[PDB]
Amino acid sequence: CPDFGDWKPWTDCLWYPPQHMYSKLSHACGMHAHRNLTGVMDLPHGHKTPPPCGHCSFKFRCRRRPNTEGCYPLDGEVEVCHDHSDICTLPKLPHLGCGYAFINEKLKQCFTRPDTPSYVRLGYRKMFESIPKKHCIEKDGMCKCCCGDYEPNESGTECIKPPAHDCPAYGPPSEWSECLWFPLKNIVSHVYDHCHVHKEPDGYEPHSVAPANVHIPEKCGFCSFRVKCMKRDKKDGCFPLKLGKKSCGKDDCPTCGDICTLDKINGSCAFPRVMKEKIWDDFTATSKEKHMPHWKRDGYAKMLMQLPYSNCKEVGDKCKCCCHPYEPNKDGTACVVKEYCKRVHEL
Ligand SMILES: *[C@@H]1O[C@H](CO)[C@@H](O)[C@H](O)[C@H]1NC(C)=O
Ligand SMILES: *[C@@H]1O[C@H](CO)[C@@H](O)[C@H](O)[C@H]1NC(C)=O
Ligand SMILES: [Ca+2]
Repeated sequence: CPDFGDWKPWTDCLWYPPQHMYSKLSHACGMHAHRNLTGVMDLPHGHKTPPPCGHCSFKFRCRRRPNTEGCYPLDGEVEVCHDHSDICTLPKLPHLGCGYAFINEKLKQCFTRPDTPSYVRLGYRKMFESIPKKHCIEKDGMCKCCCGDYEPNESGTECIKPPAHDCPAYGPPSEWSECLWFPLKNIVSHVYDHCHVHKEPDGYEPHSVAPANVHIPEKCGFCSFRVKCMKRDKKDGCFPLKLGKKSCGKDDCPTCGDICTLDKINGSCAFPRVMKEKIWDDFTATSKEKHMPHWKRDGYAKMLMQLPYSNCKEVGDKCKCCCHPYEPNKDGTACVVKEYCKRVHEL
């Protein structure tokens, strides 16, 4: 590939809300901010965004080259603004609790489509990973958060810099798995097998919150997905397994890209969301029962974010469903990419 044209000017120290930070990042690369991220990962209704805090604010700069096959067009650099060092105080998120470290998976999954080119996926991954990583603890019904090399002290009153965790090196990534499908226990078993890991006796495992014998149709809705594993040895402060996902479509199995048709439950198509809420409520409660430190909670939660997340339209007597980053089209006949996930040229 050709080398980048290098650097446009550094931004000011950047901050939230997400739409505003995305706008400044996009302008920094010399591009219009065409996505509307409002409502995708905002704070719960009624909560003001606090001022720059936690070593979480940062400057950004960008460089550009032509978008060629195999040559991602953009390249970024991040410099943390450590002047804004007071600990962040944030509300608990519905179902996720102090989930600020892994909510970004919703946006990363925009580039997990079967038709996302590998070089595109890797280019956006580099961007996402450069954002300062959040480390949160819960104190008296609120979240106390610091980013990057800083973590909350035990009392959640200050951001401190622990000794470097010096995590062991990852081994080679696996290949993609085959397309995985429900029931959930089969998905879980396949992850253990594909990633060559164990159910730690103290560990967490999601259990089906589905009724006794609900009908599971053939793979559909871009809901079936492949996984790719990167694994490192255990070490305190270091979660050992990182998972990537890639949805399956019509070139992966013949029904995989067709909309899902399900029966209604209790006269509605809400049951997928209800089940998702239950799984997260149970995980969040388990993370506290088992006294999980933030790095371990976050590691499990990032994997749990990879489960299929459905949106359904009720059409006649049936539910027509697709999984993120897809949603049903207007008449419930096909699956389409959510607008804020579309590639820039598809917008
Ligand atoms: C952006 O999305 C939010 C929520 O979906 C909506 O309330 C808002 O009006 C949208 N803005 C534009 C300019 O489309
Ligand atoms: C259906 O309704 C019953 C009682 O109203 C409730 O217990 C159940 O969780 C609902 N959904 C399913 C899938 O059973
Ligand atoms: Ca393929």
